Amino acid sequence: PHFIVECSDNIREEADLPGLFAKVNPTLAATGIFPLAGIRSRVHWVDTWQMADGQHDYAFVHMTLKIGAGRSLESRQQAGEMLFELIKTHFAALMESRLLALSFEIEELHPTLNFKQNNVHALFK
Amino acid sequence: PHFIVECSDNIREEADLPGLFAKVNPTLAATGIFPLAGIRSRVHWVDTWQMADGQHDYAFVHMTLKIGAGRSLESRQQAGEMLFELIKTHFAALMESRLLALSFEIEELHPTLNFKQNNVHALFK
Amino acid sequence: PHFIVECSDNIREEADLPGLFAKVNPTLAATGIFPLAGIRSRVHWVDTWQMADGQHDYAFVHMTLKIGAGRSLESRQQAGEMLFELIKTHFAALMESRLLALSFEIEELHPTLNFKQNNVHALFK
Repeated sequence: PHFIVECSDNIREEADLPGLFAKVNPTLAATGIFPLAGIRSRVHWVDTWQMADGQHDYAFVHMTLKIGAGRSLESRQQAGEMLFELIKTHFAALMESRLLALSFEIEELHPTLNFKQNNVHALFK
Repeated sequence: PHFIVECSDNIREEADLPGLFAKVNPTLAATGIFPLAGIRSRVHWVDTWQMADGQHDYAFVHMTLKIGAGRSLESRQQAGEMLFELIKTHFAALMESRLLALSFEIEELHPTLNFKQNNVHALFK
Repeated sequence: PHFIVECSDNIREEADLPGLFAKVNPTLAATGIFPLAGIRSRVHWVDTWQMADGQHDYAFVHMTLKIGAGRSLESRQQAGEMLFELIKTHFAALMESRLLALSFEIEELHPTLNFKQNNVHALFK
């Protein structure tokens, strides 16, 4: 699965992305639907943005979990809530001290137009 | 909504993204469809790219607007058209003096696997 | 079409993205389905990520081809295979030598909510 994050760089230090990944990876693997050698978490920092009217110090974090097609809505609905909870908890200190917007979405890769070649599965398995 | 821009860094200065965001944010909100507190506009700069044949000084801007599921196709169509007119107008002096490709598409976020926590609503509302 | 890559920067020079793009652009064009003036290839470098367990020096390359809607699944399939064959070949040497994960998916743009303005078609034509 692909866990992609976009984060305004005004919160880059405090967001602690390494620490969220450190938690996210294992949490998804633990569900048993997702293989740990397949989990790929990364962030794209943003230096130029405009949230709302740009009149305050606004910060945002947008997250996408792209997964293989086939899991049931129910199974996705539940891994989502579970992961949203973890995310919420990771950013709680921040949400209480500054203006912050959190958004998380789950999408599926194309059922057949999907290609992969990954040698780390060998390490695990 | 999420207004996500990808821009080649050869026009990073002349493109004036901050200036585009200053006009897009208020035009989305005035449509009466998107709450100001929810608009997050951002650019991701690209330093390595190849357009066509890589034979000239090509520049490009790719824009995606991701919105919540549920607006009627006709709403979305008329909003995309009025936004595109503003965009073109914004880039008109560049379209005039150099090689530029503008592309814009509107995408819906998944209808139920969409999670959020935004405290800036409390400021507007 | 849009060929978007996300690359972990631990293989930033070894990956030779300019080299992959140099091959990718002409092979999309040689199909007769994708106009040269229209192919935009670019990479988003990632400086913060976690693959798997974060235990070793893992690298990952994720690629998305986004094309306008309406092509048969069968053409998309043959363009997908043909191009995964060339990606595999481009990184075969890194693969032999290190932990690496290659992923590639083909996605379509909305059939109608797509807007564009490109003055480079003029050079072609």
